[PDB]
Amino acid sequence: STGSATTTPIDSLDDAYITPVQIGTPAQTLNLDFDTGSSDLWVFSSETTASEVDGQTIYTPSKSTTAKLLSGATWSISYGDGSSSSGDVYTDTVSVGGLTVTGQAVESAKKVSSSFTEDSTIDGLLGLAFSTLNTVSPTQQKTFFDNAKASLDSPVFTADLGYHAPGTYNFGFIDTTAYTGSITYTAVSTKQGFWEWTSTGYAVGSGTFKSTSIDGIADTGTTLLYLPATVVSAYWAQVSGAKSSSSVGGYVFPCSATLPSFTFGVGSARIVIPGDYIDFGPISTGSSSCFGGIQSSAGIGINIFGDVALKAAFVVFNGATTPTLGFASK
Repeated sequence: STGSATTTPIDSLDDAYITPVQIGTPAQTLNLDFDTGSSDLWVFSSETTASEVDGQTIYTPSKSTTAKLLSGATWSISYGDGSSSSGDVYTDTVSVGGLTVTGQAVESAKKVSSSFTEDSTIDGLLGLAFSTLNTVSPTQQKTFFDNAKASLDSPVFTADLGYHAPGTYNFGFIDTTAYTGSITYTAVSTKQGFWEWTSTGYAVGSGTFKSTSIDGIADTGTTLLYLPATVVSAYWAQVSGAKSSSSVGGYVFPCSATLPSFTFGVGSARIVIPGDYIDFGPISTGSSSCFGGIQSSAGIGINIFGDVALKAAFVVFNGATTPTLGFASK
């Protein structure tokens, strides 16, 4: 089997991407944030504290003839950015782009943190990291991909995120028309539960490539590119007037600037992030200070190849017995 679904930016900055997901019988379609940095499929629901729901579409398990309470199971997740959610668990039928999993754990939120409430466009998350990170207790549950894997034509999914435009998540096949050149594959460590890999270096603009190992995670659920302070300083030094602002929480730059590209290495291959992908717009409405899309990972504890990086590539998440990641230009 295969599946193919369009993923759409939630706003004009590509702060996140939402993908429609069918849950239950009859289908209830929710727009979920596909997150290769976590492993829980959770949704706003009829059980979510009413004051914490503000415009989201909810899953109502009582209206699904295929929903079953997973007795005794609870979940609670805290993301690295400080957001969180928790609740109980149903199993139900879940379909993405025509690919159906029966008995998928659907984690129903009883509580969500303010950042989720305040984003009316995201109805929940669909985790695509390794199932070892799933938070369901006392019986850990599998991700949608893990459940689908054996049925797929090939045990892969691909992320093709758009810049200020829709893109595609495919399951079970590689669309050879969706990228240019070849896909370069690189090793993955699953030791921390992530799609963790080592970039071979970077360049800023038309500058020389610096060969250096940068361990990080391919994370569709993180907006920005978080890299070591040395790398990030080298990038922003090429933008007149750019500075790190402790009050704002990162590098800012004059909105009048033209940003240089940023290149990262995948083996001997190179992925170029155009400068415009690194612009996250005014820090507050009407400001002429703009927020940078490349930020320091210092104090995160890990480097994160978030959407800023991934949207410059066609990315293969290869879930074969020994997982790997593939990157192609597009």
